[PDB]
Amino acid sequence: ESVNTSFLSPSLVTIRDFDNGQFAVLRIGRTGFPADKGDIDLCLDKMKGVRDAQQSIGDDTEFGFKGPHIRIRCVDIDDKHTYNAMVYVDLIVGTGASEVERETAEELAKEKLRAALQVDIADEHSCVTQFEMKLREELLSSDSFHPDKDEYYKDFL
Amino acid sequence: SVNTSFLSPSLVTIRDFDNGQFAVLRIGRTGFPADKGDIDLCLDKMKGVRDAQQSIGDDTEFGFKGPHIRIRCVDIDDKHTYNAMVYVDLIVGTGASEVERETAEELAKEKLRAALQVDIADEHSCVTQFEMKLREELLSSDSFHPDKDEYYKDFL
Amino acid sequence: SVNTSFLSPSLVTIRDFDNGQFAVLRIGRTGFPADKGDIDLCLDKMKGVRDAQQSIGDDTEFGFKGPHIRIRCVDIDDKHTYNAMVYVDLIVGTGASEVERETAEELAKEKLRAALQVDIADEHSCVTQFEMKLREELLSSDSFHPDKDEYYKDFL
Repeated sequence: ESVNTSFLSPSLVTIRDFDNGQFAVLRIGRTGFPADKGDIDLCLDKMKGVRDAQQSIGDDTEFGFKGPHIRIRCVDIDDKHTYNAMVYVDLIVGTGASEVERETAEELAKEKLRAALQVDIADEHSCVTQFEMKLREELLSSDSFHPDKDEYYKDFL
Repeated sequence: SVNTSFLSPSLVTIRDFDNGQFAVLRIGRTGFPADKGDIDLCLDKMKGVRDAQQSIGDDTEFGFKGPHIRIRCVDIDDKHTYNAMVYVDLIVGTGASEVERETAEELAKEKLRAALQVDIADEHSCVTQFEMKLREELLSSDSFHPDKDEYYKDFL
Repeated sequence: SVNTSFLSPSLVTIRDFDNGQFAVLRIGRTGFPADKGDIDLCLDKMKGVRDAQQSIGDDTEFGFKGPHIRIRCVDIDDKHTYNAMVYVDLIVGTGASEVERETAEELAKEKLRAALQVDIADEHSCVTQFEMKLREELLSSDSFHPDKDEYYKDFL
């Protein structure tokens, strides 16, 4: 199966997309209500928005890719009064990036994400989306590096 | 329609999307790994609980005054024989007299005994009992859902 | 026939119903997310273990006196090259002589070296090692199961 979904509890779901090489945590944080098919589909759409934002910034498949990487971590849904989501993403730049190259990657990425995630508007799920972007630096050529290392999800599990 | 996950050999989460239910399957006494039969059993007890519910009243209709009968956990004892303890919540609105509460419990207990086939060997040769926890909630609140995660704390 | 769940990106439970097995897959050294190849690798090591089991004796035979060889965990190291550590349990009848244990232990170790392709690159280009834990249980006790949940505590 291309996507493997698991309930750790009614309101905490792991979603591993093999085909696209992504991993996200789904949380129904505010209400603690059980995740439904709609919530998971919403999460899949935001996972797609992030990999599409990544594709706009540069192809992360090419060998020697110099970054940045934009990676989804968690979609936290607030379904108490209205339908809202907070998407947590990591921006990963190379340890060898200069002050300006970082400020540049950060602004470009935020622009792409505001568009792809439909920030501050209601989307095709009638969900209004916001995001938070954590910044990381890593030696991108290191054998120790993977854009979705398990460590990067500790906040959410 | 149904998503099943093994948190450990003996602890399984079962999310039924179609019927909007969630149950924890636990093989409590022995700690033996859950097999397809145990999952089938859990699914059939989930069906029994929602059947009991519909017998008390449709929980789909807006305005539904309650009460809610919700499955939480199916604990299987497969040591010598095949037994199951089904943990359910009976959820009553906070605006309900004590006469109404006990009256709703009794009506609940009676529907569960029939639907879960309590004290008899069922289609899976399983002998079933249940334990029912009483909760009161403002059914109309935006912060209420019959299967809120907090209701599962004791089984996860 | 197989149920796979991600507890985290690098920790997967795998329940094989048809062959009655359970294993924890972890990408220990790197913490990298498990991919389809890693899971397929785990399934191959699970198969190696049950083939080793059939070598030592049909565990599906009634009154099966033992021993049991059971997979617990496959820990993948994919940092520089592709390697796997397979954690297994050897379970002997609690009433066996020192020499009968010794014989069981060396026969399982040999069948496993072969079945898990120890020290050589396998069909997934992975180089495997294993680690064996010794157990004894009353194999006829109703409280006994080769894959009891207690046996995976080190890994979950």
